[PDB]
Amino acid sequence: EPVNQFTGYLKLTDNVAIKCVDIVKEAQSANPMVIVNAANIHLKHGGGVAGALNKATNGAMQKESDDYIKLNGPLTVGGSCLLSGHNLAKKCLHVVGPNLNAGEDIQLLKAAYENFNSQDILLAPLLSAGIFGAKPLQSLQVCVQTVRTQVYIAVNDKALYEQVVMDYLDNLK
Repeated sequence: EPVNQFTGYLKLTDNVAIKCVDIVKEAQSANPMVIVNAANIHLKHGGGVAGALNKATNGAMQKESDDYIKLNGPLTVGGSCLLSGHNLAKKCLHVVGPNLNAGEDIQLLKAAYENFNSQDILLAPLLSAGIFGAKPLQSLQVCVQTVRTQVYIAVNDKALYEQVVMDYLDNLK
């Protein structure tokens, strides 16, 4: 019943925190009010983070998303829609980052991350990671520059996490 039980994070900024953990396991531990999905414009929740979140909801996320698409049509790259979080969180903010492997512009990560500013506290993966083709360190940099609300980033990437920690240490004054 208590929500937003975030713990074990490294606060890169007063806004952005990071933890090396699987996002589905982290949603179970933290009970977030909002989880971000790394969606495509058609809300076809397969592969990567979207497939993992949809599977955790036993396909309830996909059923609701299919209803949303039938009534409202697809999203735009850089856009988002707020839907149920099902058993992962109260709400799911489906955000579409650019797919560099589809030739979409990496700069659309600024518009994509700006959607995070519509919720106060969020659990999120890094956008455009996996086969979306953006280097996760670059996605994290856009996140730090753009997000103004409280975002808790879950990464299942030891190489990335350790480099982020080293960058944090180098930036200490």
